[PDB]
Amino acid sequence: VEYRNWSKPQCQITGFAPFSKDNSIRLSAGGDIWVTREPYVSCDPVKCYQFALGQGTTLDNKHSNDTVHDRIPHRTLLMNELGVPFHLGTRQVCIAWSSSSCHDGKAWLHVCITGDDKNATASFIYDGRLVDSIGSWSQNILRTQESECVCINGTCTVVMTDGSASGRADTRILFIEEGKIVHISPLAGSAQHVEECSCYPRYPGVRCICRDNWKGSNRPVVDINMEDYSIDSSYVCSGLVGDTPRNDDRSSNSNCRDPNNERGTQGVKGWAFDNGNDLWMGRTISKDLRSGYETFKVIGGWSTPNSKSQINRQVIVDSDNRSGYSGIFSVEGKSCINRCFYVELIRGRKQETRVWWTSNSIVVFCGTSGTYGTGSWPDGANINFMPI
Ligand SMILES: *[C@@H]1O[C@H](CO)[C@@H](O[C@@H]2O[C@H](CO)[C@@H](O[C@@H]3O[C@H](CO[C@H]4O[C@H](CO)[C@@H](O)[C@H](O)[C@@H]4O)[C@@H](O)[C@H](O[C@H]4O[C@H](CO)[C@@H](O)[C@H](O)[C@@H]4O)[C@@H]3O)[C@H](O)[C@H]2NC(C)=O)[C@H](O)[C@H]1NC(C)=O
Ligand SMILES: CC(=O)N[C@H]1[C@H]([C@H](O)[C@H](O)CO)O[C@@H](P(=O)(O)O)C[C@@H]1O
Ligand SMILES: *[C@@H]1O[C@H](CO)[C@@H](O)[C@H](O)[C@H]1NC(C)=O
Ligand SMILES: *[C@@H]1O[C@H](CO)[C@@H](O)[C@H](O)[C@H]1NC(C)=O
Ligand SMILES: *[C@@H]1O[C@H](CO)[C@@H](O)[C@H](O)[C@H]1NC(C)=O
Ligand SMILES: [Ca+2]
Repeated sequence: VEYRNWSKPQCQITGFAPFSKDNSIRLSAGGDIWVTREPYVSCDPVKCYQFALGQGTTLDNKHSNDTVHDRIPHRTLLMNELGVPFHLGTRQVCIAWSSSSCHDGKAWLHVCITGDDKNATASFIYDGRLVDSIGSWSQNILRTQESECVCINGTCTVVMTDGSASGRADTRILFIEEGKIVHISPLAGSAQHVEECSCYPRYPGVRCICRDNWKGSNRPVVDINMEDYSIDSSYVCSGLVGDTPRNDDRSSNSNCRDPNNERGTQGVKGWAFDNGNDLWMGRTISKDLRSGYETFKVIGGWSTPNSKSQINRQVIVDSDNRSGYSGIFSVEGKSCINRCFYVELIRGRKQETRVWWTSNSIVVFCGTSGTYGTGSWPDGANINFMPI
């Protein structure tokens, strides 16, 4: 078994085609299904798995009540083959209320974080064994990607951050080999805030589109040099803009260099990826809430500041249904490396007050160079049938 080096062109894509859906919440009304949030997907070189951070309880369980909280000692990282729902036979891989996993070609890496907010700890579990750990460096909630990491030639990269949510913070990029931290680089370039990065290979580098929870509704970009460990950061050029809350396609901007300061506070994990000068991206259909989800191509949205020439749009979830986080994952084809994405469909507490829990389902698409149609694929549950 050789290490993944991901050195193949990026497949030319025309849009994305449906790929998987787990119908988690619908099943929960008549089955024992894990309560989860912040899910994601990653594939080794043979099959794809679906991860999620559970809430140490099933839905039809009094313990689900008040699962709106993001960090309790009972959250663990669940892992199943893509498509099999989180039922009782699912393996809890580690203790973690924030995580990230990737396969380097020979084994899985799982960075798991738990602990007190002011003094959390992250364990780096590789190939089944705990190989290394690190502690909070800014005593204020050590957090990471919430999506897949990436490895080239045996070296994996995971961007992490400790600090303020809506304030300056400390973002570093750990370089890990076989579970062992072999280098740590600090964020450089012009990105103000970096959280929940959605990274992907780009031989010989890795590129990420993250979340700015402080001053920007445009998304930050983090470029990682696997060779010398140098970092660089910017914001995506597109004037279309992918964070939530955001401005309005009409009155929204991005200069490629700084937080646009337009409805900058708060956000949502998301993705985007480059294609020559164009950019592929997705985002909630609403600008205020996490409702609906669409994807499209912004002609010259990677290279030219403020571009808004959109085309090839697809609605994944209609504007009347809930969505949530979302991220990207790469799969190696025979001749090129393709890009896919999943989208979390949060249901429950916060927006929906009939029930007392909070959970999610998922729907996942992959790029295609072929043809495709139209549709919409939401969570699907009826809050009125649900327990609680
Ligand atoms: C964030 O998380 C880290 C890692 O857990 C915490 O650091 C550890 O803190 C504990 C508690 O202080 C350390 O364990 C204790 O070590 C003491 C000795 O260290 C001092 O004294 C020696 C004397 O030779 C010096 O060499 C050394 O430099 C220190 O000055 C022990 O005395 C402690 O035992 C006593 O206290 C405990 C309660 O604290 C009692 O219950 C015991 O009965 C006993 O009386 C204890 O063993 C530990 O070593 C630290 N880690 C490391 C790597 O050093 C942080 O405290 C935490 N931060 C926050 C904000 O929560
Ligand atoms: C480690 C951690 O707490 N992650 C949480 C993250 C942070 O709150 C923001 O990243 C602020 O920095 O966001 C929430 P969200 O529902 O969007 O509010 C879900 C995550 O559990
Ligand atoms: C990438 O890996 C394959 C085998 O895994 C090898 O044939 C190819 O030459 C490698 N390319 C680089 C740039 O390492
Ligand atoms: C859920 O918890 C709250 C307080 O923790 C309580 O008031 C409420 O009645 C609970 N409801 C159910 C249905 O468990
Ligand atoms: C991966 O390995 C090949 C073969 O050893 C090497 O030439 C290539 O540059 C490596 N790539 C990176 C990004 O280290
Ligand atoms: Ca923001």
